[PDB]
Amino acid sequence: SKPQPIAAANSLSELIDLFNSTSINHDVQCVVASTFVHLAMTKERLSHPKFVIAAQNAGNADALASLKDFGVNWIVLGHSERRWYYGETNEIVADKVAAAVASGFMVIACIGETLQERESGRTAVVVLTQIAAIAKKLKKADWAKVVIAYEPVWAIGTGKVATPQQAQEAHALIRSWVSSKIGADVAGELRILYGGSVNGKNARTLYQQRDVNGFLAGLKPEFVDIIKATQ
Ligand SMILES: O=C(O)CCS(=O)(=O)O
Repeated sequence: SKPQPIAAANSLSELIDLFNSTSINHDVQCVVASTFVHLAMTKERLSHPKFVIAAQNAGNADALASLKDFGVNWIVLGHSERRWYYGETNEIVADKVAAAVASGFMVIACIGETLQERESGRTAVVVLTQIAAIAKKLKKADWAKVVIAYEPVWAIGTGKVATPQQAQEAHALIRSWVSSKIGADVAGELRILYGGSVNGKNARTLYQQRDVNGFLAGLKPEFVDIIKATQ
C-alpha cells in the first residue's frame, strides 16, 4: 500500500481560516510553503495539526539554523523558476537539499522537464539527471527526510495539467531509478508528488495512479478539494 500522502500548497488570513476549520478524515500530511515574509503570520495563524509550515529556497547555514529555531522543519527546494529563472543548477539544488537535511529539515525536492525537453522526448534523461544530482549529495538514511515533487514546467501555472498517463509514467520512471540506484526499500517509502495545474476537478483521478502520493499546488480555496482527493 502507498505511504502517507502529502498535499502541499506553494486573503491569506481568510485562507488560513478556511484550512483551520476543515475536517480531514484520513491520513495525509498537509504543508503550506511560503516566502520568508509570510512565515511568521502563517505560523502564528495556522493551527490545524495535520498541517506543517515550510520555508522555501533557503541556502545559507545560518538561515536554515534560524528557521529551525523558529520552529520550521520543512522546506521546498529546486522549484521550477529556481532553475529556469534564478539559475540554480542541478548541483546547487542538490547542495541546498543536502544542507537542509543536515540541518534537520524534511525536504520537498522539486524536479521536472521543460516544454522543449518534453516535446523532444528527453523527459526521462532530464528528470533522472536532476534527481541523480540530488542523490549524489545524500546517504541512504537521508531519504527518510526527502519527498520528491515532479512538476512538468509546462504544467505550472499554465492551466495545462499532465494526463494521468503522463504523470504516472514520470512517477514510475523516477521510482524505478530510486529503487535500482538507492534501494527498493527507499523507493517503497518515497513520496513522489505531482504538481502543475492540479485542481479540485482533476486531482482525485491523478491520485488513483499507482505511483502518485500527493500534490503540490497553489495556495487557494480549492486546495481543500486537493487535500480530499488524496484517497
Ligand atoms: O506552485 C506549483 O508548484 C504549482 C502551481 S499551479 O501549477 O498549480 O498553478
